[PDB]
Amino acid sequence: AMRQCAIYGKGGIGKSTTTQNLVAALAEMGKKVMIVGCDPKADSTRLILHSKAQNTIMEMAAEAGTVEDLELEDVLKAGYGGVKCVESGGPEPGVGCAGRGVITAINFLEEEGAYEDDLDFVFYDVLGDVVCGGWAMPIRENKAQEIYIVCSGEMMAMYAANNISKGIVKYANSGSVRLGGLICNSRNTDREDELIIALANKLGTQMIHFVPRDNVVQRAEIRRMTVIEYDPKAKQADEYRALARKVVDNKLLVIPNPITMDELEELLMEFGIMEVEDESIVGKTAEEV
Amino acid sequence: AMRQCAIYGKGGIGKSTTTQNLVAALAEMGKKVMIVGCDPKADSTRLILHSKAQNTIMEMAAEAGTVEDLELEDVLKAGYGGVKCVESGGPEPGVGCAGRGVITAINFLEEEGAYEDDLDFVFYDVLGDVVCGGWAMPIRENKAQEIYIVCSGEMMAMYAANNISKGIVKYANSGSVRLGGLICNSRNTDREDELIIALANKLGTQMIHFVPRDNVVQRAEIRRMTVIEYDPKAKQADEYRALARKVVDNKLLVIPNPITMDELEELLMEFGIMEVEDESIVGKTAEEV
Ligand SMILES: Nc1ncnc2c1ncn2[C@@H]1O[C@H](COP(=O)(O)OP(=O)(O)O)[C@@H](O)[C@H]1O
Ligand SMILES: Nc1ncnc2c1ncn2[C@@H]1O[C@H](COP(=O)(O)OP(=O)(O)O)[C@@H](O)[C@H]1O
Ligand code: SF4
Ligand SMILES: [Mg+2]
Ligand SMILES: [Mg+2]
Repeated sequence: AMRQCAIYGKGGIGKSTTTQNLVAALAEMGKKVMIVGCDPKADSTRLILHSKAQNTIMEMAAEAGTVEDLELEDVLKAGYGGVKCVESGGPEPGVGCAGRGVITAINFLEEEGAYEDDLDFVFYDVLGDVVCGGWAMPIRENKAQEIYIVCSGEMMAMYAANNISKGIVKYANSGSVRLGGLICNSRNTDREDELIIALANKLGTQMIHFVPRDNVVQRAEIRRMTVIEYDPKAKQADEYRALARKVVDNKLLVIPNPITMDELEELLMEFGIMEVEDESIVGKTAEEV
Repeated sequence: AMRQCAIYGKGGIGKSTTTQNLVAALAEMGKKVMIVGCDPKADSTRLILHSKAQNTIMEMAAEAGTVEDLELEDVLKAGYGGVKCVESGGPEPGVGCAGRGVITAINFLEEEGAYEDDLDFVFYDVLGDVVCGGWAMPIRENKAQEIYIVCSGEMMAMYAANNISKGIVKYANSGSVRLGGLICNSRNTDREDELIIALANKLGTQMIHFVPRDNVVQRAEIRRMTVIEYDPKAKQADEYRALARKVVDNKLLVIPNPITMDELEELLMEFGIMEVEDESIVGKTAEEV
């Protein structure tokens, strides 16, 4: 039953709100789930807990002396729908790797009955604009079974997406690290979905869902909760549920193959995002061109 | 004469365009400068060179076998105004630290007559949203004399700015790492400058300059050059020159002192960016509230 799924993507796109709401929808349809948080903040777990900031492990690393002294309650709590939030908080900002802190955090959960439960899914909210060895270390482990990239039809959300997929390449042979799909969290740029679908199959995956930009998200988040439990009757709530439907029923999980930057550049030149740069004007001043 | 200055900031704000244009203005007023690039791309050096992508060191690390075999020409070139561009390119995406690659790149320049020249300034274009030990490693060295944070009146450009400053704290005692100023690269949100000035003195520095969002930047960058050499007669060109004026004449260089997230949250609640969240509605459903 238990599948270990990572929610990768550039910082800012929609990871935390998407994942918390997906899981809420998933939990509404009877699935037992755990949410793991890796952002250098407590925001990734928040909406389920209704807490301003959940207590991170890195934060309780010094506030216990030794990490070994902590329990399951003080580090992880289940809020709405019995879905278990836990935050890492890597790093202590300026010295050390973010991801090496993340890794020792799951290793805590690895030597306790956290994973070993009647659980179906575990979700790893984590960034990857730049996917360095540090931020690519649950893929070193086999914590990264199913990888889903939240992105949008914009240069760097997408550049990031291709680079998260460059990291599946490296560890693809040595373990079950797969790319499940692509989530397009809407910017509202016209034929955005289309662009993420072009890029989806350019990479070999599909764009499993297109999440809209509904303002109800904002109304639910000032009550520090998910849209799922704020108004289940909301249109976006069923959009979020729809995602969870495709997640559980997902059978397409491929090892991707990245594209060159020229291939990403021409893709955005096709869809009209990037400019039709004249090579005749490059390197020249305004009084001539 | 030689001051070693870093241009820190969140990914996307304006680092590459700001720095290349600052240096171009600086070089127009007779200063000999070197531009160092650390973004996982060649974009940070581009506009001076007019090249689509400059040849990075990490890229020529395998395309030479041993890093020791490379020269000053194949790794660094001077484009317009004799200002010397060099790109690192860290990392090989998925394994290893970005910043540890950056460090060994400057160490190349450290054992060649790159620094030791008739140079006045060196500029380190580098990110810091999350400032980890890896991305905080020219501050471990004394490559980070003068740190200038490009940001805007928005949650994470600013969150980042405070966190770059949290990293000056750590290495402040053990070397000359200072915070020179704050550059506000305009979003156009109304009283944005004001917000970066509030945050500037909340941190102890000043907001040395307010860079506008002029579309001429776009017209100069399709000719893959700086606005300085595209149209010197442009209004934004003098804005960029103005920055360089304050840079050289800068005397204010402090060790900052970060603020709590509540202090950043209330600052944005004062300036109207963040919401006036009702505590009476938190944790409750729509049919009641
Ligand atoms: N589908 C959406 N519709 C509307 N707003 C959204 C949506 N997804 C995310 N957001 C907005 O983006 C903000 C930040 O999202 P988050 O997921 O926390 O970012 P990040 O990628 O860092 O984890 C949300 O709190 C909200 O302001
Ligand atoms: N002063 C400016 N006026 C207008 N656009 C700007 C300005 N500075 C930066 N930009 C825009 O921001 C884009 C990205 O800037 P860049 O400096 O490359 O970002 P980053 O902080 O990652 O290094 C620029 O190519 C341009 O689209
Ligand atoms: S760049 Fe990556 S590997 Fe290097 S310190 Fe940062 S999180 Fe760790
Ligand atoms: Mg987040
Ligand atoms: Mg850049």
